[PDB]
Amino acid sequence: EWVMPPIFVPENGKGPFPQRLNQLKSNKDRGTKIFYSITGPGADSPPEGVFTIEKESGWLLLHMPLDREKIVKYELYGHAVSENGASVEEPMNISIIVTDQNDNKPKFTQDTFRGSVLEGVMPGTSVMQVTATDEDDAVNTYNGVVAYSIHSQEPKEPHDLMFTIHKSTGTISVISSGLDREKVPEYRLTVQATDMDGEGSTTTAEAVVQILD
Amino acid sequence: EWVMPPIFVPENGKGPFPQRLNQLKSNKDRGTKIFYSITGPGADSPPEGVFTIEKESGWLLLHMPLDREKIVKYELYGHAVSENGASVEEPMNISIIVTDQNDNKPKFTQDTFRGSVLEGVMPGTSVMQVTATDEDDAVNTYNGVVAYSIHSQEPKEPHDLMFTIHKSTGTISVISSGLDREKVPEYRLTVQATDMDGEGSTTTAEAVVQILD
Ligand SMILES: [Ca+2]
Ligand SMILES: [Ca+2]
Ligand SMILES: [Ca+2]
Ligand SMILES: [Ca+2]
Ligand SMILES: [Ca+2]
Ligand SMILES: [Ca+2]
Ligand SMILES: [Ca+2]
Ligand SMILES: [Cu+2]
Ligand SMILES: [Cu+2]
Ligand SMILES: [Cu+2]
Ligand SMILES: [Cu+2]
Repeated sequence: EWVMPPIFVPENGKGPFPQRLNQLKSNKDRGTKIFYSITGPGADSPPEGVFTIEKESGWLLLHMPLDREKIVKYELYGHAVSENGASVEEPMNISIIVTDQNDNKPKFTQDTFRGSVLEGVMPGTSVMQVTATDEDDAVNTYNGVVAYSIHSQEPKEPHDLMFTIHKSTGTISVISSGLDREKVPEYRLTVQATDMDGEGSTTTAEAVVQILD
Repeated sequence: EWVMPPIFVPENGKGPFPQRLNQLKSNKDRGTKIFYSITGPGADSPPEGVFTIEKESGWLLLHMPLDREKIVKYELYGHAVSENGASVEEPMNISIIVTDQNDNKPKFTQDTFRGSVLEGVMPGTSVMQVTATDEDDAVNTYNGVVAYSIHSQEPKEPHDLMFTIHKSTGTISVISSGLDREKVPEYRLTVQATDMDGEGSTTTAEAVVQILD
């Protein structure tokens, strides 16, 4: 059986609407006047109205720019029915997949994270864990893949490189010895999350580490 | 059977190329890797290469801007063959119709027409017939429908309106009496053929009428 191929539609389309995606046809046009229709989430089910089909021509229509972050793929079904009201074709699967654009910056779950670590802890230890999320595609592209780093550390005593972060998980570790509560009680780190695995747009949040002698 | 609908492609399309018209798919993709091809005048037959198809994806491609005046309609067939070398679908007819643009001016059969009429002829008689052709569509549009007229007459003696031309057939007639061989031997008319039934682009040729005793 010949089947309609899935339809790839890049999100945030600028062209005019409605947009013609594809066109259905039943070879039983020769014998009788045929009428086309579509059903499924996106047509007659919520979100209703996004996809429609011209009853007599069979043109699949898109009325709104799509947002991949909202719905990545729609699973609709096209129908063909003679004047009799009875279907003359088995429903056809119309898969409409939305391609991703990097239109979302990373966002930290919280503006500020609080953690704590002890005095004589050996380098390579865990302190706390911060997390940021990017709603873009993180499977086929890097538009959604988040990378972690540290922008600055205050104060810069005894050293400027007192902590570190795993680029993928975002858990902060003690990199250098010399932690002392009597000297410095709190460490204000400004952590950074950037998409494109470090090559794209960036956002920042605060991570407070109190020391425990 | 769900079949691919005809494909309308306006002639003289700008880029980019190749252009994706439609895409084929056999649901036997589920079982085996399928390979696609197309045959017929326009693909493998003259004019060869105009339409081709990506073997693994099944994208129908157009490689050159089309000219309707050359070929109005292509009748191709798409094939699906499994990796094993066996056809998995009955060939499907991919009909590609080219819609017309008004890109052809009328052309007179001759750069100059020679005709003759007698001196004492009564108004309303026929003299000669000029003809121009438009290679554009004259059935669905008026891009090819030609209308005739007279731009000038030299000399303009005894009168400026000595002749006339039927707007449809293009046969020149004497509208006014007063033809004299002793006074004026030749009449250099510059006749005009314009498409759009008189409202479009125009071209002109000359029609020389010698008068006879
Ligand atoms: Ca989006
Ligand atoms: Ca996106
Ligand atoms: Ca992103
Ligand atoms: Ca042409
Ligand atoms: Ca034309
Ligand atoms: Ca024309
Ligand atoms: Ca005489
Ligand atoms: Cu609309
Ligand atoms: Cu700064
Ligand atoms: Cu090409
Ligand atoms: Cu002139």
